[PDB]
Amino acid sequence: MKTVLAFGDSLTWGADPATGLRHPVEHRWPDVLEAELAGKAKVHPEGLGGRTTCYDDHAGPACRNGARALEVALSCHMPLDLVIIMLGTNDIKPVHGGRAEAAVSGMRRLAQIVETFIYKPREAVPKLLIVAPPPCVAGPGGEPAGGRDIEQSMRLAPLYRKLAAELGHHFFDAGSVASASPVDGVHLDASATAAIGRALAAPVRDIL
Amino acid sequence: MKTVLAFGDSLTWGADPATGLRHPVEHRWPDVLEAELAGKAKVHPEGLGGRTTCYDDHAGPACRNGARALEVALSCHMPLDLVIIMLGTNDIKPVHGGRAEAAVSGMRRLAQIVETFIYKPREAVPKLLIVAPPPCVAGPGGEPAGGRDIEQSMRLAPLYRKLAAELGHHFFDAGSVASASPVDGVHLDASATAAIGRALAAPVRDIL
Amino acid sequence: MKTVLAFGDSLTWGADPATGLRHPVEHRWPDVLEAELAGKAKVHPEGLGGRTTCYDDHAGPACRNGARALEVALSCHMPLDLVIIMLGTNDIKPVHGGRAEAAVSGMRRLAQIVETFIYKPREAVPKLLIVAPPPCVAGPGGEPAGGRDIEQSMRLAPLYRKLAAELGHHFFDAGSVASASPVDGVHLDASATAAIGRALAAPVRDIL
Amino acid sequence: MKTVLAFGDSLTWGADPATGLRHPVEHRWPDVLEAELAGKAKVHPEGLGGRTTCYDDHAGPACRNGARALEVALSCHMPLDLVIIMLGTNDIKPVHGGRAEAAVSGMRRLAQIVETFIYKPREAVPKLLIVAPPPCVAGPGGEPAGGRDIEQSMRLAPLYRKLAAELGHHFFDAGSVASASPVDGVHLDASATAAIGRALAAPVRDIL
Amino acid sequence: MKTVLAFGDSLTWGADPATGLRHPVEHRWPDVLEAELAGKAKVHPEGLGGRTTCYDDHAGPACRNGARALEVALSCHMPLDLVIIMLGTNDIKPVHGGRAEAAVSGMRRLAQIVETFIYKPREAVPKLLIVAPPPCVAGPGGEPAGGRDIEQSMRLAPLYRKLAAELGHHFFDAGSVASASPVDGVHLDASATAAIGRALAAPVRDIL
Amino acid sequence: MKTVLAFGDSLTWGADPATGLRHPVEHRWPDVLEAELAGKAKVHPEGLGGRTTCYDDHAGPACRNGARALEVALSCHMPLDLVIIMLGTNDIKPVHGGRAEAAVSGMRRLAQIVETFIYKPREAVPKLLIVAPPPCVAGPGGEPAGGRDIEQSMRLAPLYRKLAAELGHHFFDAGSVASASPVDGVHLDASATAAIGRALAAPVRDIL
Ligand SMILES: [Cl-]
Ligand SMILES: [Cl-]
Ligand SMILES: [Cl-]
Ligand SMILES: [Cl-]
Ligand SMILES: [Cl-]
Ligand SMILES: [Cl-]
Ligand SMILES: [Cl-]
Ligand SMILES: [Cl-]
Ligand SMILES: [Cl-]
Ligand SMILES: [Cl-]
Ligand SMILES: [Cl-]
Ligand SMILES: [Cl-]
Ligand SMILES: [Cl-]
Ligand SMILES: [Cl-]
Ligand SMILES: [Cl-]
Ligand SMILES: [Cl-]
Ligand SMILES: [Cl-]
Ligand SMILES: [Cl-]
Ligand SMILES: [Cl-]
Ligand SMILES: [Cl-]
Ligand SMILES: [Cl-]
Ligand SMILES: [Cl-]
Ligand SMILES: [Cl-]
Ligand SMILES: [Cl-]
Ligand SMILES: [Cl-]
Ligand SMILES: [Cl-]
Ligand SMILES: [Cl-]
Ligand SMILES: [Cl-]
Ligand SMILES: [Cl-]
Ligand SMILES: [Cl-]
Ligand SMILES: [Cl-]
Ligand SMILES: [Cl-]
Ligand SMILES: [Cl-]
Ligand SMILES: [Cl-]
Ligand SMILES: [Cl-]
Ligand SMILES: [Cl-]
Ligand SMILES: [Cl-]
Ligand SMILES: [Cl-]
Ligand SMILES: [Cl-]
Ligand SMILES: [Cl-]
Ligand SMILES: [Cl-]
Ligand SMILES: [Cl-]
Ligand SMILES: [Cl-]
Ligand SMILES: [Cl-]
Ligand SMILES: [Zn+2]
Ligand SMILES: [Zn+2]
Repeated sequence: MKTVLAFGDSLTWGADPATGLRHPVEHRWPDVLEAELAGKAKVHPEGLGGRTTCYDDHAGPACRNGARALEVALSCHMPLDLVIIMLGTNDIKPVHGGRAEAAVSGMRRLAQIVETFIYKPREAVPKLLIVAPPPCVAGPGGEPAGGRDIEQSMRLAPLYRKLAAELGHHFFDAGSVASASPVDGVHLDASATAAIGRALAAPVRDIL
Repeated sequence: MKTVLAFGDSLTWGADPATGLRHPVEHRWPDVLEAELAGKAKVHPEGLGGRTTCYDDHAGPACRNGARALEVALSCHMPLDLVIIMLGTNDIKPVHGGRAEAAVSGMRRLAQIVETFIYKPREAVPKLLIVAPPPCVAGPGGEPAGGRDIEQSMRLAPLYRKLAAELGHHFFDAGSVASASPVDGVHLDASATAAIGRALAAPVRDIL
Repeated sequence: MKTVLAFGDSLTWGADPATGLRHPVEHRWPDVLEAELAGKAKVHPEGLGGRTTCYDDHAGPACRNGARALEVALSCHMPLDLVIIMLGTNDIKPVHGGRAEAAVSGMRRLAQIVETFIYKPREAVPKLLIVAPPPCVAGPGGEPAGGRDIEQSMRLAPLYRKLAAELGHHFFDAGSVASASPVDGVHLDASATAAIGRALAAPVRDIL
Repeated sequence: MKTVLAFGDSLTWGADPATGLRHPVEHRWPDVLEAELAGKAKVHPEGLGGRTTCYDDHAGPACRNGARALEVALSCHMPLDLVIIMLGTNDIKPVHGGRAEAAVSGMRRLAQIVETFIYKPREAVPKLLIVAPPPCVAGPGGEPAGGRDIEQSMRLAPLYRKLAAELGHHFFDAGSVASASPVDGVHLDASATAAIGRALAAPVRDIL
Repeated sequence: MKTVLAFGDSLTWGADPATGLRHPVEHRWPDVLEAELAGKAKVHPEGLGGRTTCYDDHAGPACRNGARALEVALSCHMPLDLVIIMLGTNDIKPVHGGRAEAAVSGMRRLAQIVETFIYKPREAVPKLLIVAPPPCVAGPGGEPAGGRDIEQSMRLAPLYRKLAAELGHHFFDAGSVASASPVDGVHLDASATAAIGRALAAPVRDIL
Repeated sequence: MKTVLAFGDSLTWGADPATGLRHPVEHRWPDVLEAELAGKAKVHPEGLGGRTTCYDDHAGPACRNGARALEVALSCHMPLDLVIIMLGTNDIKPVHGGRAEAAVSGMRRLAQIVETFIYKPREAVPKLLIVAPPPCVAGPGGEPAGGRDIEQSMRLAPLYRKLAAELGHHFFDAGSVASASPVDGVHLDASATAAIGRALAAPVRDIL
């Protein structure tokens, strides 16, 4: 069996837009992806609410710096055949600059980490699939939750695409199959979450 | 005798908008609060210039992360009957996002820290009073010192009020009794600082 | 299905004593434990080489502080029914003091973290099983690898037992079913590793 | 009126040897010192259980690095006439080397911090009194709690005295006043604690 | 012979605007400055791509916090006759607030660090030259690389000049010598870089 | 012209065992090495008092973690043909374990960092020379300064030699040409320091 790290934020954890509680496992994208691959791959879910690509954020009960946690994830789960990273939604929070630039820079740093990590064995370098999260939409007040800007979130797909092409990795736009909930303008309902896991099965087969 | 922690930033330290030097003790809000309580409470002042709710900031001579310092203050001064926190003014600096969202997320974290800290004895869980600082005002340039946004500072009161209600803690708006000085748009003169100490006496007495 | 976090160091990752490469998944204690529970529970493996209970160690490619990583693990995998922690082998390295005291202190800190974490939902507080790792034995040179002391490693079982009794959690001594390899005096061969996963099924059933 | 910072660990917080609960205020050394000074001085207590001179220690609920917390305490309480530091008891724990060298090196760093801090106003440089804590004694089992070495704890007085003379600051040996409790070999009962505050009045009065 | 520390970011390292590769040594400003000083001084280059004044930034392969690295550079190269700091270009990135206030606050902190550092010998306090980097210009797409704001970059000169006068140090506007390259709006070509080193000789000669 | 990084601690800075002040430039090993190479190499000295291989140590005025600083040195001075590292003397302080194991684990990490760093251009991967510092000697008390163990310092050469051979890098034992001074048991006098610079010329020439 191939092994896959599914690395992300609360969209990967599976936060309900209304309650903030976790979606049933049957609807979480990493579990869905694994079920879709039907015994080919084992998917290790590592979705942390508030996680950024590479920016400290102490507003939660656990460390939100994606790069530090990615290193731990790589060590815990190596050897890995594929790493999938869906991040950027928190990098466009005002505290982290409010713009897509910080998300693409951080994603480039995570790619370099995956590429150059000291794996056991050294030859076990995983492939990488960079996933753009679905863009934000108008929340109830007319804007997305957390002061995020819609137009900046919409820049993540083309910037991540261009980054993946530069670095020689794969890209998928989760916004092409799923939309943010209008309950908060940011998070995904169960249906949209499961549609991401289903949609990722195809590229994950091309890659593996 | 009740014990109270007064945890804040230079508004709590008592920074003179003019000199940047410290207000005399008689005009600092923690001391004024203690004097107004006429011997019923001991108030421990912990006001640090530049302190944020939960964001690292290395531009001063001392750690500005409110969450880390709060844990230290809770341990040094426990058992505490009440924690009063007045923070947010630095969270709206441009480097921390320039917006109120970061402040309220950080205040939620500080509230969680107060609730769940490992106290000696464990049952000594303090009550919590969340205080919105007075908003910034048009400074001598037409803008508050440090690039802070007046509009964003004015969102702290309503967002903190909702937060306090959600978590079942207490709220007071210091802007209801005091305004920032036009000298720099941010800090409080001696009578505005004393005004907060006096106004906090009523709710603190009710809470204790 | 119940959910279980399996939190540890390279003994939990499954390092081969000779090569340092990972044991086949069939022999890793978290996978074995899950297979033994036969659909009752899902076990999330989080075994990181070099991990300590609560001590920084920058000698590896990823963060080794168990407490910081435990917080991330709890957020990624909550709601959890049970956390199992097998740590201490690295806490008795000379750099961390060379003695069992540091391991028991750190384990107490991890227990407090599990108890008091801000879970979604708040009511989802997991049970805890504290696992003492098998003691070190004479490596090739007459002593265990890494300057570890045999007699100190042998203190982990009784100290962890007493800690678990104090805190009202469960305890298992992995040394009662598995022995360190003489190849390095510290790590576990595949057989000893799998015997730990098999042996844990019983207490894990009593607990769940 | 003069202001004094009383910076230490659980000996300064006032941990009861038997229970770990805080001594009553009238038996804590900072409070006793203030009462003896009879209105010459206000003393700000900053005693944190587990605090080291300058060493990270994550086994507690709050940061134990004395240097980082000292910077915070200076900023919160400046302008200060005098800083009193009683630390070293935790630096001789095995995790921090088990020896007195680390305590004296750390005290040097703390003295440097007090000397060179960016005070408001810049010329308000406090005087410094370096205090050797009372040496450990045999606890119930025959040695002090926490793996501490009696012989090493007895070196702090001579080493701190030489350090104080070298840097041109003041020294006081709290061990020449009171002794550690045999209840755990490390902490101070309420009358030993009060004795230290009383004995401190005279030299503090002279320094001020 | 005098010694000089040249502390900066990729403008000091010498990043070519088109390729990102290092300019040849004879076109790097520190080397050019040393050649012009004609044996009066040795200049130690410490230019790190991405370096901010005092802000953590984890998007690169090395620490970008200027304050922490400045302490290291002072210790490595002390005793120093003069410190030259050219920073600010990264502090105006959106992730760090997008504005000049953070650069000037950070420069103040760096100046404080140089003034108050524990030098060997203690009296070897270096002089300080604060350098405003050349302002950003429109890149190919119409604005500078990295989301930087031209208007904000133009504030560094007046703000640094006022800061330098306030603290009693020297100021030099590198922007009054050379301009950012329109290849990316931010970095300096080899002849602009050399021009800054040449222009620095005269004031450095006078300061020394 | 080749470029060489000379990365170390106060032995590399050139600490006078007597005064603690810096050796004249003519007697520092990096400068002596550069002079011996008679214009064929540029040697960048980066020696920091108290530096460890990879362990935080807050007892000085600057960060002592060798790994973090190495990343900074690699970025500031790349492209580099060769990195020379002489570290270990501080890793054997009691606070870091008092033993050679920590030093060799940290040297492995530093070697990994040199190998895998994101260089500009990526193909500019330096060669590596690992240098064992001269062992500690009986100081004026009969023991080396700082509680260091002579026996443990003597293990650095054989452990580093094996490490270098395993990783396919170069090794030199500075103890083969120099001894620590009996003045403090730890530091090197001016002729011992120069002796290392001269002896390193042969292998450095062969490596380049
Ligand atoms: Cl950050
Ligand atoms: Cl974080
Ligand atoms: Cl795994
Ligand atoms: Cl935000
Ligand atoms: Cl790939
Ligand atoms: Cl595109
Ligand atoms: Cl494809
Ligand atoms: Cl006050
Ligand atoms: Cl932060
Ligand atoms: Cl901070
Ligand atoms: Cl108190
Ligand atoms: Cl409350
Ligand atoms: Cl206004
Ligand atoms: Cl630690
Ligand atoms: Cl760590
Ligand atoms: Cl999970
Ligand atoms: Cl070790
Ligand atoms: Cl339990
Ligand atoms: Cl027992
Ligand atoms: Cl049982
Ligand atoms: Cl007290
Ligand atoms: Cl430390
Ligand atoms: Cl700490
Ligand atoms: Cl105060
Ligand atoms: Cl310990
Ligand atoms: Cl030490
Ligand atoms: Cl010392
Ligand atoms: Cl003094
Ligand atoms: Cl005085
Ligand atoms: Cl240069
Ligand atoms: Cl920061
Ligand atoms: Cl950084
Ligand atoms: Cl130098
Ligand atoms: Cl940015
Ligand atoms: Cl700012
Ligand atoms: Cl400023
Ligand atoms: Cl100057
Ligand atoms: Cl000069
Ligand atoms: Cl040199
Ligand atoms: Cl460390
Ligand atoms: Cl450090
Ligand atoms: Cl260079
Ligand atoms: Cl090599
Ligand atoms: Cl000897
Ligand atoms: Zn493909
Ligand atoms: Zn049971």
